[PDB]
Amino acid sequence: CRNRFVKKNGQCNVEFTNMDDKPDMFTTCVDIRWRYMLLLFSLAFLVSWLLFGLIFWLIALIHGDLENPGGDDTFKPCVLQVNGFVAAFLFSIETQTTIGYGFRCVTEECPLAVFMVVVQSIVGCIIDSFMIGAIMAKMARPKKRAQTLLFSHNAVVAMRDGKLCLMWRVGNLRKSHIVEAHVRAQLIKPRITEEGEYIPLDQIDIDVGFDKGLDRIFLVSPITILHEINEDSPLFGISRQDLETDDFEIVVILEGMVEATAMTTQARSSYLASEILWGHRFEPVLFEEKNQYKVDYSHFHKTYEVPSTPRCSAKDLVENKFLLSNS
Amino acid sequence: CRNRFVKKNGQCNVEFTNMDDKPDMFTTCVDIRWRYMLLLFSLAFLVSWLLFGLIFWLIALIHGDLENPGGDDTFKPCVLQVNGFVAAFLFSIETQTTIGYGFRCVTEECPLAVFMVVVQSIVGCIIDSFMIGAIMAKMARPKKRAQTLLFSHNAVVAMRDGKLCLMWRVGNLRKSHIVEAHVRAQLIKPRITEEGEYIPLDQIDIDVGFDKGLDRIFLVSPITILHEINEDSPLFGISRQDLETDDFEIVVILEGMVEATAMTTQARSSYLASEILWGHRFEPVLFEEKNQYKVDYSHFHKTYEVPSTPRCSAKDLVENKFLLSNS
Amino acid sequence: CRNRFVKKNGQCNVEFTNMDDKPDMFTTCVDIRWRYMLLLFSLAFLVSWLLFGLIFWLIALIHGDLENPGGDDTFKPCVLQVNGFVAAFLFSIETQTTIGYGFRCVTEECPLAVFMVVVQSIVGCIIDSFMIGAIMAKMARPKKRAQTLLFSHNAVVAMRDGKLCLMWRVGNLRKSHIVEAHVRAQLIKPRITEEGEYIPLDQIDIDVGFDKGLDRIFLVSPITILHEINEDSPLFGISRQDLETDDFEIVVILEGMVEATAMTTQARSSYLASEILWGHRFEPVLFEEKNQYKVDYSHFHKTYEVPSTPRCSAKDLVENKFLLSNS
Amino acid sequence: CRNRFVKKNGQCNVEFTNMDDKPDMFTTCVDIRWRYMLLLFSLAFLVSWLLFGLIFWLIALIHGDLENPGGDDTFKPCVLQVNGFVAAFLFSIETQTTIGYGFRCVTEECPLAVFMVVVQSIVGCIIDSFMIGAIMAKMARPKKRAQTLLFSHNAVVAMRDGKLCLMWRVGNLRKSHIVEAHVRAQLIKPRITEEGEYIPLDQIDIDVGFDKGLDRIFLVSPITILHEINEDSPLFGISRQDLETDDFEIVVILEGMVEATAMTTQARSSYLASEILWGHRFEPVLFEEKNQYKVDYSHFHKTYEVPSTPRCSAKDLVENKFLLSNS
Ligand SMILES: [K+]
Ligand SMILES: [K+]
Ligand SMILES: [K+]
Ligand SMILES: [K+]
Ligand SMILES: [K+]
Repeated sequence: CRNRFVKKNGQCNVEFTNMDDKPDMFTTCVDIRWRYMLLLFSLAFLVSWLLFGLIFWLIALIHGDLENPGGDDTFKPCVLQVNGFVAAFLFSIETQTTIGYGFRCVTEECPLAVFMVVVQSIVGCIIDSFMIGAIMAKMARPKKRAQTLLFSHNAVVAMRDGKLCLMWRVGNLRKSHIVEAHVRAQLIKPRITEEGEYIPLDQIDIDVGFDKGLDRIFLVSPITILHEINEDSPLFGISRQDLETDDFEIVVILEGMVEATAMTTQARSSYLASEILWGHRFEPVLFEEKNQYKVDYSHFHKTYEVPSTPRCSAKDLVENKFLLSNS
Repeated sequence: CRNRFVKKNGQCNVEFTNMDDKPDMFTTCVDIRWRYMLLLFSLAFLVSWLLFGLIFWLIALIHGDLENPGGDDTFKPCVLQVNGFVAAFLFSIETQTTIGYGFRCVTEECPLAVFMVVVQSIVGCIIDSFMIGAIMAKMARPKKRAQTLLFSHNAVVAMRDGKLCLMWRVGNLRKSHIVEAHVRAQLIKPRITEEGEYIPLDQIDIDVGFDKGLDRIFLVSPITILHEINEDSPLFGISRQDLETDDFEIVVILEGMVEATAMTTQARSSYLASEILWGHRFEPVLFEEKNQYKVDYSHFHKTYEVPSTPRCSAKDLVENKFLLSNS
Repeated sequence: CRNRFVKKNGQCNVEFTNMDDKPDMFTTCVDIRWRYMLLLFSLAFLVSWLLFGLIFWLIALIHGDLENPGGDDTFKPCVLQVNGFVAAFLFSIETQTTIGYGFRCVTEECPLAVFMVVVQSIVGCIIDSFMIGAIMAKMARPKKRAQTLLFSHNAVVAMRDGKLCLMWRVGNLRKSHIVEAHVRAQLIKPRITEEGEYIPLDQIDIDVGFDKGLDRIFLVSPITILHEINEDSPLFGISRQDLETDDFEIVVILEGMVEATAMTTQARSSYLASEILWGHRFEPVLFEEKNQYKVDYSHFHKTYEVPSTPRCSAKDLVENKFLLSNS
Repeated sequence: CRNRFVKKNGQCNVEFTNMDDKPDMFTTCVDIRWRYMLLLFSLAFLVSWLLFGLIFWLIALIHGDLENPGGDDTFKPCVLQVNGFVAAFLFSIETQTTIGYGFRCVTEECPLAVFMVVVQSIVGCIIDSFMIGAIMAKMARPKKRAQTLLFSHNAVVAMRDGKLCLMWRVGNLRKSHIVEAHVRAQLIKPRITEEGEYIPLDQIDIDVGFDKGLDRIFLVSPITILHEINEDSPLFGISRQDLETDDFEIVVILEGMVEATAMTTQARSSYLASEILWGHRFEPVLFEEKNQYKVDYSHFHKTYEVPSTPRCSAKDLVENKFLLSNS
């Protein structure tokens, strides 16, 4: 009903505007796209090859080498066979790439031309080294790492061991593991405090076992996360009828160090009130066979009805028992 | 008796099937094997060397260079000494590798041939830089890092300071340390909830001191991890006789940042009910000598009997004391 | 009034003096500046090019090559066309850069000159590889990573849900996320213990929800951090009048793994007593539009008065209620 | 009196013996020393240069090139100017280094020689790329990172705010910070359990505030860590007289992500019973000046006597107060 803060794929639906502007290289490197970075580097080569080509051409002109490029017994050029700009350009390329076919070749005659080969060589090494580093930076820090973690499409409400629970499923799409993996959840909705303060989107924890460490999971086969709805839950007063009427969002988070990518990851998804299925339970995916366990991921998102599920809130379930005792 | 979820070496015994298919480069790089990646790169060289060889050969043909490859006073080729495809191929290799022996050598005559050396040079740099990056990616992120952490073959049950305890041993195989190292444990077995829900493999925490921080260890010499079996333990009602009858698995985990590999690691092992030795204790490994401590790792896995160990459950041990008090 | 320990931008205002001096390469590499490192490497090239140039020149001299550099039917030089130091220098450059124009060229004659090309080649590879590594080290580990996290200029005191609270705002300047993000706060001031010990700057925790996990945040749009001022707070006895009189500093911290830079970050700021605005509340920044949320960052630092805010301390607010009950 | 488990500099004093032997490349790379790795790579160059030199020499021999190395109108060699092994060797070096002076130069004649240049080029790229990677691996993961964290030489016992405390000092030797920094401590000594089990070195936590988060520190200027000695402390029954008699070791740990090195670090030190100074307090190091704070690190390790410090244990201090109340 209201706008969705976090999309089902984890993407946050929030635009930032009217920010402040401040006056690093590593961040700049990984942002720019491939085709743009490769054009940039090929530009850096052209510019250096033209710059030095022009300088060697000038040196040829002033020395009189364009009139006698091969030299003779009386005359030795600065750089053999520089007879024009194209030849000067070729010698620059040949020097910096270090192809050096050698028909065009520097001589001992001109200390400036010697100096210029010394400088071009060093500039060449620098440009190359930066290209290798920029390529590794972008190679090592991509921005489209395909998600390795999966949330179910729906959450459910149902009874487990005498308690009304909100439940969602998480699974790992690879055979590699998640180290120090742990889960969180939040109820997102606006509210006004008793002092009349408006909070556009207040985020209220959904307890999944933090205080006894049980928020920490060892995720091999898909696990079902449990939030007991009790006094302290923000869903304590919500019945099945309140659900289809209500307008709120539950954000769910899984965090951990993913072996596959060697980086700490935050996977996300969202459940609107209208995506929570009261009186449902998830289809098992894990089955034992021969000498090995197996997970059929088709049943990952699938649920089934439990009609014996109470339709009243957890508060009502509690307050019924205290009355069914007095009289 | 039932299938083993996690093998003694940490390997999880679970196959994934019937997954969903989605439409990164860094993950692709580290997966592919050495011999396959090196063939792939040598293929990328061949392809680029043949591509450009063919292009330079075409340019020679159309220019009439194959009939006069050395040139003369009236005729200058695009690229000296390209007299066939093999020569064209050699010039391509020489240019991109930047060997450039120079017998075959580009001239000033043909702006397209000049352009093609410019392009081949840049393509060469790109291919090389990618090869360096791909080699480092795979070098820095291997998938056969020999385990540096060791679990004992067996767990044991025995008394320590008046309490019946489940115990397993962990040790570090190197002189380098594990930063922020800490342990976990779980009882793995299927169960049906009171509402008739089947959980194929429910994972139930085994308390090793999380709530007072004592799950955190400083692991120099092998340490023995302790799980007090009390009210809250899932082994509270299990006696020595129940053990040899029962069918369950205890997964044990050690996590931390390993100095040796500079990465957060999750070491794993498993104990089936039949691998837990009731009434046993581990052989010490740590002995003081001269001015230095020493660990003999032969006694790591070794145990010895304690016949004074009660054979009844922890519940029975408790319920006996309350009765031996009333009368 | 007293000196500020931590500046508003996070910078700590503390100088270290009279330290102890101890007798790594990776830290040395990232510290040195760009222009200084590039001069250092260009120096390393010059030195190696001159060293070997000199060695090849010596070999030429002793062999008699300077008198017959081209050689003939009876005489073969160690290295063709080394007719002086400049030629020797050029051959050294050409060999190590591997330009190798080849007019100057090593021969089969002198095993020492052959040995020296072998050594120079290897030295060349080593120098190059170090340059690539040093450039990546500095590229990957910069010291001017523009802050991606923002604190408000002021903290405020105001009522929320019946409780007097210290509040500051934190926001994320990028669309990328912060993994395992969490907050801390501290009151910094000197004190003397009852035993007469002076602590120049004692750091006293400001509780922002650590014991129930609520110090952990999922930071998409700017969040307001809450410190309930109660019995256990160090601001329990401080009223609005005490604030404008008092002299203390509150340091605020946000920590987490920042996706943008792939590194664990500690963002910092500070609030002097005189920067805390009693009886104020922050301007909302988050507004719903069309099918998307939006953050206007101009209102980030902006506040508004709440005159219904009590001006007495939290202790006074408490002690009033116990009296307004007895009589 | 007994052997010291952890040295004052953090080094653990434990040898491992009689370990099990198992049948990665990245770990192998960072272990080997510089001079040994550089010899290894220079060996890899020699071997490849000799291998291919020999192959090109064979090709010359069988083709009859050693009798006519320059060729003529009727005869074209496989590789020009290969007149012996030294020339063959030179051509191999020139090809793989890609110096390619070009006097020695491959021709179009022999498909095997062409094939061999193709193979040598690729082998060259591979060897080079591995050298760059191995150099970065060792560059990025050194084993002599100079410690950036300092512990005091002594711990002390003294009163703070009505409580008998064990105290040690920690300081940061750089202006860069430690992210998510936190402390631990342990009492190390052997003991026998009531069931007669010997634990060579039992490690018993020393509480420094874990349960309220106060083990976490923001370390700018040197901080003094506090362990309140109470009921739950293992130093509860230890008086000043017991200290000079006792034989135990307290290990102290500081962990966190160090900005300077971009890695999670564990700093260590130790205090033997004989290094704990009862009735002492640390010299302040932090002083306010002008508009800036300053730390004089000379007073870091320095202490001063407090003769008003009780000489009895914390148990005695407690049990005195309950008696001084009854009568
Ligand atoms: K070359
Ligand atoms: K050449
Ligand atoms: K080259
Ligand atoms: K060349
Ligand atoms: K040449």
